[PDB]
Amino acid sequence: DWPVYHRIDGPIVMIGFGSIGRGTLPLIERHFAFDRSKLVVIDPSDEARKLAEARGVRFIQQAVTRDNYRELLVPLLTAGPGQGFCVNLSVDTSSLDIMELARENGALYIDTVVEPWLGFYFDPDLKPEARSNYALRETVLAARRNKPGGTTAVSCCGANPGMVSWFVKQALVNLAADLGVTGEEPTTREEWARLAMDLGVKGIHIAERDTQRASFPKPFDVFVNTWSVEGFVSEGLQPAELGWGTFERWMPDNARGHDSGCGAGIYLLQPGANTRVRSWTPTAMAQYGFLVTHNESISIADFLTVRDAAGQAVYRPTCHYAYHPCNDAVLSLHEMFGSGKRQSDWRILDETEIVDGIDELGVLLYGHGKNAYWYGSQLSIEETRRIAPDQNATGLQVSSAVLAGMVWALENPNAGIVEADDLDFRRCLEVQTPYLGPVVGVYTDWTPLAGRPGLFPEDIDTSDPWQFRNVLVRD
Amino acid sequence: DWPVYHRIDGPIVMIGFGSIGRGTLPLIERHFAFDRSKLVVIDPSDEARKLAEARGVRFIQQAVTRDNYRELLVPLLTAGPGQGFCVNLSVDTSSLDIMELARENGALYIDTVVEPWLGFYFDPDLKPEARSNYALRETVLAARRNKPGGTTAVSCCGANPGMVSWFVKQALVNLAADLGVTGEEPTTREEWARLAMDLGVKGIHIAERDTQRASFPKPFDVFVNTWSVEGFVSEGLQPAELGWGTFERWMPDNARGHDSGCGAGIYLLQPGANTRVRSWTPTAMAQYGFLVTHNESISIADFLTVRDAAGQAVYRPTCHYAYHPCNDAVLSLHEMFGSGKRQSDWRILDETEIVDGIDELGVLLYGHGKNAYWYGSQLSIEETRRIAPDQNATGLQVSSAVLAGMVWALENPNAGIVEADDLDFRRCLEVQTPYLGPVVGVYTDWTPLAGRPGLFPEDIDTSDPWQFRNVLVRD
Ligand SMILES: NC(=O)c1ccc[n+]([C@@H]2O[C@H](COP(=O)([O-])OP(=O)(O)OC[C@H]3O[C@@H](n4cnc5c(N)ncnc54)[C@H](O)[C@@H]3O)[C@@H](O)[C@H]2O)c1
Ligand SMILES: NC(=O)c1ccc[n+]([C@@H]2O[C@H](COP(=O)([O-])OP(=O)(O)OC[C@H]3O[C@@H](n4cnc5c(N)ncnc54)[C@H](O)[C@@H]3O)[C@@H](O)[C@H]2O)c1
Repeated sequence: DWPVYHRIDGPIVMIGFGSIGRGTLPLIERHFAFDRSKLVVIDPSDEARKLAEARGVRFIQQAVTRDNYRELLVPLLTAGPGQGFCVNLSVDTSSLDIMELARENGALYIDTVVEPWLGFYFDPDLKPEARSNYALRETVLAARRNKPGGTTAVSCCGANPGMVSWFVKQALVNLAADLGVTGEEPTTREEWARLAMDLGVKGIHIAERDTQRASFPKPFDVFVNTWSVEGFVSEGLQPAELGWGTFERWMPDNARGHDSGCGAGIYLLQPGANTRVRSWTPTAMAQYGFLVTHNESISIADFLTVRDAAGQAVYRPTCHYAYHPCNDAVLSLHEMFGSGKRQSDWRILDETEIVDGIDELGVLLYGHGKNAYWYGSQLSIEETRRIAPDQNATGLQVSSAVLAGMVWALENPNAGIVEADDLDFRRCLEVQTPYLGPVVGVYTDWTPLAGRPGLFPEDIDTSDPWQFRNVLVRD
Repeated sequence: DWPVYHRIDGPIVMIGFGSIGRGTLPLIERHFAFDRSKLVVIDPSDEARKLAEARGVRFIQQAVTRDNYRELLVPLLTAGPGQGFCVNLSVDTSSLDIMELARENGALYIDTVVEPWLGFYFDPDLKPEARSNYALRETVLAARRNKPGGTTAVSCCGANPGMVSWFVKQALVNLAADLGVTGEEPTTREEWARLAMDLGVKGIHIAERDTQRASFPKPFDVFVNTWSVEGFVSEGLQPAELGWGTFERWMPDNARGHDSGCGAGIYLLQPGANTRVRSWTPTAMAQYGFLVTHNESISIADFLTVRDAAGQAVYRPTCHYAYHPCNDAVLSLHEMFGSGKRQSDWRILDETEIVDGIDELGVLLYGHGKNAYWYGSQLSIEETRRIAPDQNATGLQVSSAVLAGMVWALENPNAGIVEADDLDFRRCLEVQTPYLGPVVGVYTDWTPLAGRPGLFPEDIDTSDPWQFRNVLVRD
């Protein structure tokens, strides 16, 4: 039967019971020992309340806000007898503030995004840089510098960000092995960064193709997705953003850097969900992805940075999302951007509504001697239904990653604020893999210059096919 | 009963029997008196042959080519006893050469596109300008100058190009009434151009939204459309192209004009089916259209050009397509452009396969005192099935326009080479209207600057919402 990894000796407070909370709850119940009355879900939605009631779990129907979060969460997380676990799977709440509160009170913490308090993403007085995931991530890095060590809090540990950081490490090990390079696997950040440098990894796409399809066609004026519509649209309207590689020799006129922080990022002055990049996955082959900002675009590039003695970056990979969401989401973006406003309504596809498909999610490492290598999960909806309830394939990759991070945090409970890049990738993948379906590594000879130039002039760099100049879709 | 407009006494030579030929044949049989044995259908495909054989119509299984067209077509066109009618609904054939051959032999002629001989659309030695619909149309204008008058040949008389020219005239009449502009209805090209100028029509979109949906979801690696896949992809890979208004104050860096010809056009050095424009239809409301090149973008702008005594253009409207095809076609374009190559397979949706939807096809006249006015057809698939066989709503708008043009040609058989803009629009609409479903005029206060500027800096012209600078979507 299913492994029970650890006892949780305190309250389990799940903030948010949307598509990810609904998929994560059964995994927590399955894989951890605790008295049932220890678990409580907090979500303002009536829909969520009804589902929670049907699942027999405690539910508090309340929005967590800047004004109530201390009064609500401190008693809940400290109810005892020992250390609780805040499992934050919400929108509209501050990851930073909730994380800090959990830490101050000795509770473990995990989330899947650096979310801000409601109001931030559309605040007209914020400059684009301030709305970037680079800037949100810097608040977490600052919190870590301010209070090193202490109770473990895991930032951005879903499928992506999250699992994909573990895939990058496995992909690097595999690339080395496939070249006949043997020996000790890297242990330290610096060693991982040098492995990427030494292997000639110029950049990495988080290369995803969701092929899940519903039993009904996309309704007019309804945004359809396989996970948070609100969350997808919010990140989609943030600036396009990427970890920026040392090999790059061109950026768009509307690209901008940052004065401060880890140094690994640029952003573009346009919304990422209306920015296209040329990319590739094994099932899609060549496809457009949307250049939607993601925490790991920065965190992976930062993690794999090699600096010289003076502290100057001398190697860093480009890293960004290249997302092809489900067909109905593609249509939803075309509708939304074409209308200039959010649809009147939205819906998230339930497993009962999905007729077939997979969430093909992996990392595409390029520029090395074998050109490009994609490593990741090809989890299908049919396998999903066999192995975990109340979610689709998109959901299960995320919920199983939260499970893995929770196991890691319980096993390493004094590690301080950590990113997915800081965790033991082998342990995390050991926990997660039973929920990932086929996990495969595939080489390809495809590059962004395949078939180009066509019959129109274009600005391309034929000396270096994977340059962002060639990847970015431009007029 | 259905009106039988005229007897056709000579051969009826239908070149091509794909979606439009299949929809047009039954209308020809319905609306003209003739011995069925005088029909002949020419198409290279087995699929077409079996359909023709099922209708008990003479069929010749040949591709018409530059090498064979004279020897193949002349005996068919001249078989007698009376004047024949060449109904050209093909791909890969020269409209110009076939039209000239028909005229040389006294046969009436109609088509729905200025098609070139196979090889043109992908010829790598052609400069972009030479690949343009403007250039193709100029070959037709030159033929007309070289041989004025004579046997009628109707160029580009489908739904669009074709019908939409008649809609422009009706829309101008309606606007004049609604704006209280006095004067008699124009009866010459010069008078129509002056009316458009006097009404302050800055430009016109051919504003189309196809909402037809099939009973099966879009297959991976299959291009799906409601009419010619080959034809749509060919025009989609031609340069984006538009009739260019005198009111425009800006064009993109990759726009180009023409050194010769009617003077009415520009094109962009990028493919039209991967070029988006902000537009509007009554059912879509605000939407993206694709800026796919079309004959009428040039012909309507040219028709409505006012020149001074010296012959310099002092007024001309912008005119271009703003096409939102069916959702499966939108996905097909994303797939094709994302892959960098045509899909392995394609299919045209049959009425038996379509579950619901309309082809909302009209003209959006903007810049006048009531902002914007859309006039056109909202034909549904359900109405289509009630009134005509063997076609979907897209096909019926086209086949019924061909019918109208054929009636007009029989009633005006010595009018020379004519475009849809040259035909008597009321007679054509009188014939066509029974097949158009609801035909309506709708005003809107929408403009391309609605909601702008938003979250990011944009390169807009706030002085005039309808400038192309505001309409064109930048990547
Ligand atoms: N890293 C990844 O791989 C990954 C993947 C998917 C989702 N996510 C993130 O996880 C979060 C949840 O995604 P989802 O698909 O479950 O979203 P969802 O939209 O399905 O659910 C969000 C839930 O948050 C609740 N909520 C709203 N305001 C709240 C508040 N003030 N307090 C508490 N709850 C509140 C809503 O009622 C809703 O049930 C989102 O932030 C999303 O961006 C991360
Ligand atoms: N103006 C408009 O509104 C409008 C609308 C739709 C289509 N069209 C045009 O009408 C034409 C027909 O469209 P469709 O949807 O019927 O296309 P289709 O692709 O369904 O059919 C094209 C037919 O042409 C035949 N063909 C190919 N090569 C040939 C040759 N050398 N000689 C004779 N026949 C040949 C094919 O075998 C096929 O049956 C296309 O050129 C298209 O661009 C115009």
